[PDB]
Amino acid sequence: MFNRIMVPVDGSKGAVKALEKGVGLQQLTGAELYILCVFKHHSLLEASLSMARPEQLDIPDDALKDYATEIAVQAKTRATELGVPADKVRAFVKGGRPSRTIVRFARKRECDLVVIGAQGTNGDKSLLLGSVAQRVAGSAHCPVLVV
Amino acid sequence: MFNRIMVPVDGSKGAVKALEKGVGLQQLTGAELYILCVFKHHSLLEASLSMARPEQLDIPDDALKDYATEIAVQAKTRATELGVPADKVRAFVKGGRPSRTIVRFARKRECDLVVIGAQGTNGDKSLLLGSVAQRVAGSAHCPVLVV
Ligand SMILES: Nc1ncnc2c1ncn2[C@@H]1O[C@H](COP(=O)(O)OP(=O)(O)OP(=O)(O)O)[C@@H](O)[C@H]1O
Ligand SMILES: Nc1ncnc2c1ncn2[C@@H]1O[C@H](COP(=O)(O)OP(=O)(O)OP(=O)(O)O)[C@@H](O)[C@H]1O
Ligand SMILES: [Mg+2]
Ligand SMILES: [Mg+2]
Repeated sequence: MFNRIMVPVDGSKGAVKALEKGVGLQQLTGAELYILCVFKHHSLLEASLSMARPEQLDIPDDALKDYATEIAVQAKTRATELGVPADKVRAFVKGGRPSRTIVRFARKRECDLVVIGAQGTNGDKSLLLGSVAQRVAGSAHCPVLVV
Repeated sequence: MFNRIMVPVDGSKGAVKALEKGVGLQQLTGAELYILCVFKHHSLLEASLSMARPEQLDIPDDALKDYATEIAVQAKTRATELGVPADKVRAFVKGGRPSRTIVRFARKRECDLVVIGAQGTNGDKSLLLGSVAQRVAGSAHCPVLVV
């Protein structure tokens, strides 16, 4: 019933648990699995700042992209090791606002399911939905499996 | 991968779409399907009030329960229409706070999936995640498919 399953991943343990359920559903349906990691742009952060960040807090401009890439590749590799055929899994890295970017990606690529962690890099003992999960679950055009 | 799927229903169009996806997954897995409609009982509706509700709005608990029962029974009927074996689908009606009652029921009954509408009786064109959906997705012990 699901032909193209999207798993947004952020390098968190919550996202890995989401990926694992995505893999289970992939095996049940034979769907394509699309993995996406969104990274924040330098501009989007400092655009909404009153004063500039000190140059002591500087990072390479492509360092966030490289990190997102490693995360997406970890996820792809894990998915294939867990039994998803390599030709069914595709990994992507996109710059931008996570919730916005995830929902746009899901619509553009005609994904019929998004599988997302309940919590992410800011996870805790709380049973509150992470901000990205909350926004994606609300705004996605397709069903959203919160894991 | 899902042996016991729960669909909380509230009589909304959003809940109907949730049921339809729950049935789809039931047919794929041969899972048991547990349908639950929660009614807010009289003490709960009157719990945090600065003034009593007027007579015409004071609907007694037996009538609130009867409405929930009708909804749950219709959902079971509709599930069977769409392919689910009668013996695999059970309807439940419970009094209490919906979010908390749904989460507790999933845990007690050992459900491994909850399928819930993104929106409910207050649903509209907007992309706001429903309050019950938000709370269930955050607090459920198992994955929550928000449709
Ligand atoms: N940048 C991102 N790229 C891809 N997926 C993401 C990204 N951020 C979050 N997610 C997805 O959303 C899930 C929930 O993460 P979310 O960011 O909502 O929670 P959190 O970080 O713990 O809380 P908050 O961000 O509100 O402090 C993650 O497990 C992941 O699946
Ligand atoms: N009393 C209930 N019993 C069982 N399931 C419910 C109940 N209320 C809501 N649900 C489930 O939650 C889904 C989302 O409904 P929710 O009440 O969260 O949104 P809403 O009514 O549109 O918005 P809000 O109530 O936040 O203004 C419904 O489609 C249904 O599956
Ligand atoms: Mg986060
Ligand atoms: Mg509601």
